[PDB]
Amino acid sequence: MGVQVETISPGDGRTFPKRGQTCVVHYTGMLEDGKKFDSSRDRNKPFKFMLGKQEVIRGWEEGVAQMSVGQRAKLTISPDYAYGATGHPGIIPPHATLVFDVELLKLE
Repeated sequence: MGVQVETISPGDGRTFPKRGQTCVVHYTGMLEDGKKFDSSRDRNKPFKFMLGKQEVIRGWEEGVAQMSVGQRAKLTISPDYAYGATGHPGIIPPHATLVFDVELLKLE
């Protein structure tokens, strides 16, 4: 599968990230069992990435583009849209489905 987006709290419902814009987010990343492997909130610093530059996994590129500014959403990302068969040594195991709690704070 690809990326599923399930809303957590609504944004403005009007402003959606376009290619080339910088997305400012807080996020928590968990394995399918629920184990957290990464979180911007634990560092108390929002994460910024430029949409369309493949600075993040494909599930983020396509999933965050579906979110409106101010929305919080749950992205469930299959391995093909994620770290794939290889994964990430000691962080994300092979063929892992990932769950991301993502809040789109603003666009720059």
